[PDB]
Amino acid sequence: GSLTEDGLSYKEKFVVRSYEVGSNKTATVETIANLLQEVGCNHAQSVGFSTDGFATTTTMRKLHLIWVTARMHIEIYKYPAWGDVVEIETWCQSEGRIGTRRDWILKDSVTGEVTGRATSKWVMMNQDTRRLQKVSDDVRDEYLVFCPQEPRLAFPEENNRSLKKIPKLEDPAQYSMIGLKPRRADLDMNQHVNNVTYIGWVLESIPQEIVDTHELQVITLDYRRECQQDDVVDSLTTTTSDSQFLHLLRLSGDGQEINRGTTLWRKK
Amino acid sequence: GSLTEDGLSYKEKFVVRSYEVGSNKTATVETIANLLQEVGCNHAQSVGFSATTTTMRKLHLIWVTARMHIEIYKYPAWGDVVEIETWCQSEGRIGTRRDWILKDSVTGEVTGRATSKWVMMNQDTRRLQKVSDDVRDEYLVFCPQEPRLAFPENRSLKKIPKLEDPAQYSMIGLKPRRADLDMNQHVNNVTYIGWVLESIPQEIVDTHELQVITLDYRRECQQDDVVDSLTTTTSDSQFLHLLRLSGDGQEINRGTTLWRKK
Repeated sequence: GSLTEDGLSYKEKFVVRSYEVGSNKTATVETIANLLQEVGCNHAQSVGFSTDGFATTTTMRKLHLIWVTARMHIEIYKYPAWGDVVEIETWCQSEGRIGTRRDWILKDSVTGEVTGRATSKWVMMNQDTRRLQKVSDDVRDEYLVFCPQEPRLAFPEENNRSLKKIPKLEDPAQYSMIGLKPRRADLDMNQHVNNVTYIGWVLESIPQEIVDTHELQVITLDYRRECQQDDVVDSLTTTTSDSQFLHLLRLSGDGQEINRGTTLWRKK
Repeated sequence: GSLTEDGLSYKEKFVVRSYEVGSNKTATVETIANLLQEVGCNHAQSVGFSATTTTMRKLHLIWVTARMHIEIYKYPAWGDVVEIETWCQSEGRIGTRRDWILKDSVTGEVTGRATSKWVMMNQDTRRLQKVSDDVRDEYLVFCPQEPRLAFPENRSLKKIPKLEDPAQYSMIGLKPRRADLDMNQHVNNVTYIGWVLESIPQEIVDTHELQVITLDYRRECQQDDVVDSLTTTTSDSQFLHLLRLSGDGQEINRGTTLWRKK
């Protein structure tokens, strides 16, 4: 991968692997989200944040802070096939002093066709206390020069789906998958549950019939609180409709919300 | 990746990804196993497979893994390039074998090796059988016919005993999610590696590196099955492992691992 000509975004090509695809031999959305992470990380490295930390800045490393996803929104028009090459462009932008966004555009590497778009919002956590905080001025100042100054949005429209408020699912749920637990492969290098595991857990309570007949077009996921390695999660889904669903992940042990989201599916 | 000049082995380079590494920022053994299957798959495709010989398809036969054995000297770091060379060999009527050698791209030093044994299964009945002459003779043209052993000495062929109840350690009630399924909706062979390792104490994983894993595969975990992972220390630290389906206690894997203090 490499920085683009203006130095303010990063592009990388990925060849879709055999184990990264589902039953129609195209990348799963979990694969896509993992590639979003990888190209984001490689972006951070390209501008000088070394592999001694998980895309953290030098102030973060000093203060024992790590990055935490607050929201992920992914829209896929076409999933790349096994052995195909997808090119992903990514950039970071601050929303004043209030928000920190990373955006992505996915393209067919050969034809240049846009095949998907994504965006994300970020906060930080103290790695020791696990307490969340907003990105600080001292942190942002370490990468602001590497970011576009005029607005650059994967989803530019006012009131677009990416910014929509997600309601809380009300019991009873229509569908559930109970007792999901992380294994070691689900952990990132910081020993926190990786952000893509929550996407998988949300999708686990989608009925097989939908998965067999439909493709996921949109996922919007808020991240309220982390699942720790010894926690157990229930995934709850209700139809709100294309087919659309409302999602809630919560801890088995007390019912504490860890995520809420929505998904939009299109018949194959 | 590409075939080598003689057409009898295949090489591919991988850049180790952020989500592929553990707490020491080096590739996990499940990452290694994933890269092994990927380079395997690319090799098979490069020699014209889809993987079944025309004769296998006619007789509704598939290859299934009987054993995976992995030995790692050094796990590649985040962002490092690992080069993997793989080849296959016929083991006459018994089955076939796929071998791998892992190298540091930069130094050319061998950082690991692996070997897997494959047996023929009827896709309908799920019963194992021997390799027929026709299947053998079709396979051979893709393989070095002189033996080429990643493990020439060995631990890779050793018989593994069945763990006796009670187990020292356990992780109970493991279940696959969708990401664990392959394109045919069977559980991916690397998932079973993860499940074996889950019953190793966290204190061992935090302070030791896995040097060797040997894993026999007996029968599969289906999508709706539930697995218990059992471990007992047999010793460096060495462990004996058993995966069984908890609904009936049916064995699906047995294995051993060897760990060295960091």
